[PDB]
Amino acid sequence: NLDIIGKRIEKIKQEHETSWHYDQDHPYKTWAYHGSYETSSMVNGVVRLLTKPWDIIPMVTQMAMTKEKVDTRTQEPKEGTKKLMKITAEWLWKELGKKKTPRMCTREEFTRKVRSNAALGAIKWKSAREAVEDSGFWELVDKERNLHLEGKCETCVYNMMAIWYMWLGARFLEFEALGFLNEDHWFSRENSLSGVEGEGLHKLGYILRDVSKKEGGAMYADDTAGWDTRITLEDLKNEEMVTNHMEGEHKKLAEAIFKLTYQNKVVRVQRPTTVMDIISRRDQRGSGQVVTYGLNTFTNMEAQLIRQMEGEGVFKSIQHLTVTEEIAVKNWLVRVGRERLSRMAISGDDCVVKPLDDRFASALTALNDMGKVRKDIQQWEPSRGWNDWTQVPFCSHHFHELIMKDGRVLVVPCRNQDELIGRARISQGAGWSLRETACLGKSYAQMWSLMYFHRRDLRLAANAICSAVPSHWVPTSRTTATHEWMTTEDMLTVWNRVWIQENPWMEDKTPVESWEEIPYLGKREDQWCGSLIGLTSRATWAKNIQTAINQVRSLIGNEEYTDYMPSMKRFRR
Ligand SMILES: Cc1nn(C)c(C)c1NS(=O)(=O)c1cccc(F)c1
Ligand SMILES: [Cl-]
Ligand SMILES: [Zn+2]
Ligand SMILES: [Zn+2]
Repeated sequence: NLDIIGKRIEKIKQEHETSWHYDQDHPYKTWAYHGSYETSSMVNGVVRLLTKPWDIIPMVTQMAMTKEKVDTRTQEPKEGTKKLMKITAEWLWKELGKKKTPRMCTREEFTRKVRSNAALGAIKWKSAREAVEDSGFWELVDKERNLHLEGKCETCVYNMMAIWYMWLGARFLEFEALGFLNEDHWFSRENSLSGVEGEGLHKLGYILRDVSKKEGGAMYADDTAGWDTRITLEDLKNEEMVTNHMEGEHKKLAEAIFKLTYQNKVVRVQRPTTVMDIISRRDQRGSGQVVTYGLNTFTNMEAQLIRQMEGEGVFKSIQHLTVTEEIAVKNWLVRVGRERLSRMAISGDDCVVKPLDDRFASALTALNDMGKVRKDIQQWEPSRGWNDWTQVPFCSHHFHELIMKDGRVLVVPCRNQDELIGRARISQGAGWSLRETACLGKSYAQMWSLMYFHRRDLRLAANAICSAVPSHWVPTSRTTATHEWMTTEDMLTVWNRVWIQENPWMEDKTPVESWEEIPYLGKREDQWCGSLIGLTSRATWAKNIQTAINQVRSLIGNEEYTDYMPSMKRFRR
């Protein structure tokens, strides 16, 4: 306890020795308190000017305007549960490890990742680049590094905002020890069977249709209420077992990340009463986002195999596993474990499961005792399943089967169109030039052309934005699945590569010659999913689109533009 976290606290105490007090009106119950000390979404004008009909749709316009789950506790699982998790976790790290080798990630790999801008959850230096291009940073890194090899920590402290930011250094040390899980694709579908890491939104619907082809019961897609808060100290121990597969320095650096920063956290939170609270806890998820995704995927795979074992009668009670049950659990994993992984699609806390039969629906004792309580259903009410893979929610989408005029089959991603338009009208951060705002609009437009071409309004609005932004300007994002739309290559060429040439579910490789060969949803179904077709507002927008394109061209100025509208039958004379 205080031996592991004391140093980090001690060091914070001294930097604010002027202001340190044990505040007695501290609002924490489950978070151990230690002391205190004194300390918006912007609109994208390019996308909004080209989506006028949505200016009067509150579900779009309200998206641009504007704890009691973190400060909760999770009971210790029973002995039977703890044994089921330990056996399953041991088995799963071995399967994931059969064709992969754990290894340290490099300064070079980190330096490259920071010099191409990604989600790093980081807070003497300004930007990430400067610190990476400074030897002093690496000496600070080196000091903590040697502290970790010595089994101690001084500067690895979380800052809450839920996202848990760290100083780049602590983030580097995290990356060095555990970055291999993402960098070497441990959660790819090929390696994990249930995972979808690196798949891409143009593959997820085909993956759910392949799960639907298995014999068995309904498709279950239960969401957990606040997954990150429900990660138990036991879950963190089972995750730590990945270190059993490591050696040398790597093994020691990884054991220190798990022991010192995951299983024993130190956090700073702003309270308006404005003070800084220094709190600690031993449970809950609070890594960096990328490691969080891989370990969430691992623990979710483990939890869903145990729920499958429960439905199949492999064990009778979570109170205690008998000696023979243990062997039966091990024998089930060796005999059918890989087949049962193949019946799932798991993306962090998000799952779809097609079990052997519907006994799964009421197999709730292990799931509830592991702390993975289902959202929006009563604790002991059986899960409701989906009879049709096209209705299943996954990764905030559903999926349509769409038949091309030439007979070939596309499985396409979809979500309510108000959500798509409302997100594309939002930027994050300050100091955006008009060029940078235009290039972010172009990134949304090209994503729409590639993923949501089947939605009449989005194909039209994507064509308009690409016509309104200079043809050679490069799409950008400030935080960056696989992003095939992030390119200045011709979008028809990219569509053909993604949906025909490289699509393993498409046997006929005949290229598509124009956008008019690429189908839409049915008119009614397109309207079900939030299309504004059949509204006078939408008809006037579509008719007068060249006027809207010309307004934006006039703002940006005298640049080289292409007209993409004649790619659509209605503007093609
Ligand atoms: C020109 C038009 N104006 N109106 C009022 C309607 C029904 C149409 N036809 S439509 O093909 O655009 C269409 C739109 C929405 C749903 C649907 F099933 C069909
Ligand atoms: Cl259904
Ligand atoms: Zn540390
Ligand atoms: Zn849809």
